[PDB]
Amino acid sequence: IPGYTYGETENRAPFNLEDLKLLKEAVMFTAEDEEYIQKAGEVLEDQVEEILDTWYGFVGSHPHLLYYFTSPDGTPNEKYLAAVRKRFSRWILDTSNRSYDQAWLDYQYEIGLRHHRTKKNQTDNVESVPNIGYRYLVAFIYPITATMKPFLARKGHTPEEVEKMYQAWFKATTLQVALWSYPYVKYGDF
Amino acid sequence: IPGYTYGETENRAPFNLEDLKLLKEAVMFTAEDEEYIQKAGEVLEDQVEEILDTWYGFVGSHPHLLYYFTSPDGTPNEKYLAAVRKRFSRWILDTSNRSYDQAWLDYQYEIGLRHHRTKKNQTDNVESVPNIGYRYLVAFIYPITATMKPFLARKGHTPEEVEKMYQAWFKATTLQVALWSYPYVKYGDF
Ligand code: HEM
Ligand code: HEM
Repeated sequence: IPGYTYGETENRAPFNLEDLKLLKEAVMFTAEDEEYIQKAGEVLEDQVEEILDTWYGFVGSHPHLLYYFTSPDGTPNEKYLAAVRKRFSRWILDTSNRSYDQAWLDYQYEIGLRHHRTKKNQTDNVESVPNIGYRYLVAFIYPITATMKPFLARKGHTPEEVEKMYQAWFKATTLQVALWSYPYVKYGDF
Repeated sequence: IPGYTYGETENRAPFNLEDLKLLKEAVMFTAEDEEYIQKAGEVLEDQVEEILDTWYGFVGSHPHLLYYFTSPDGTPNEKYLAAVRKRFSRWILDTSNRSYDQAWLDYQYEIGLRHHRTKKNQTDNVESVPNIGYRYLVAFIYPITATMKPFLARKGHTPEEVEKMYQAWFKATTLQVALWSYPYVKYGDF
């Protein structure tokens, strides 16, 4: 997967495992959730293409959102959309498969950086808007959580198991957006 | 309600109603949600005491969270908790009742400031930690949202009306934390 550099960041994350433990508690994430994010693992894998179509359908239809993928001239960069889609697709599986350990926090930082002016547009070596405003990263907690629900019910699990899979997805998305705020936030306010 | 200055803040918010419309769209919030956030009004109004206890039981049970309410000597400040609880309770009703107009946005900015080192600890004239790290404001989207669900189900309402109030609450919680990021974020990255 071009530009996907998990495990090989070259910068350690400015947040450690203790931060992650405390942030896990704040988000009500337990060993129960560890189990259930993995059940979402297997439920979502067959559907990843239809999931991405849904999200891209949402981004594409709102010009003020599609904007973050556009060449300086206002037109959407197809190459850029295509290349990010693959890493987004990977990220669904990563969220469900990976140990939330130091390597994982290393990539969280990496992902925060790439949304932010620090590294945005560098990975795919494109010319686009310098920065995605943090307001929209937070906003996206909703559609990224809520739209995953139907896809979790699909493969016919027990409604409780659906509900617990959704609940873990909600916690993990929230947890990650929270960490991705690091490059955006004033030093010492994070 | 001491410290409650909704509608009377000076320093008018740095985001206007065009920003609020674009952020509403990012969180999938429509006139349908205004209706159902208003229906959360009456369901929740009775139970406000109970809800406050739930959120206080969560914060109070995690030292790294209760800490933001603590005197230099590391014990919780009873005056600080009591005054914030009164405003917090009122906020539930506000989220439900207030038109999301410019006076609403002005207070949103005030709320962001009171969590940030800019205006934290000044409202109730207390001595407490200088700043609530932003990471916890995002994380709290989860507990504020999910713990509200059981309360919406209590007034015996239809499961789909329950689902619609909950979705509205979730959208409205994310949207607000998103606006509160403003004082935390580096200039021009919001
Ligand atoms: C819940 C919130 C969000 C999630 C879960 C999410 C997820 C992701 C992931 C996994 C990546 C790939 C990281 C990698 O390179 O491995 C990515 C990149 C990207 N996303 Fe987001 N994202 C969110 C918010 C947003 C928002 C609000 C926008 C703007 C509409 C956006 C647009 C982009 C863009 C333009 C990139 C490529 C940035 C670059 O040049 O490196 N994302 N996102
Ligand atoms: C979804 C996230 C959150 C929501 C919805 C929320 C809600 C509120 C509200 C409505 C107020 C009263 C503001 C006013 O009217 O003056 C307040 C104040 C306060 N909250 Fe939060 N809050 C959140 C995150 C947090 C977190 C993570 C903490 C730390 C554990 C925290 C602790 C406090 C403190 C210490 C104050 C008083 C600050 C001051 O003015 O000195 N809150 N919150």
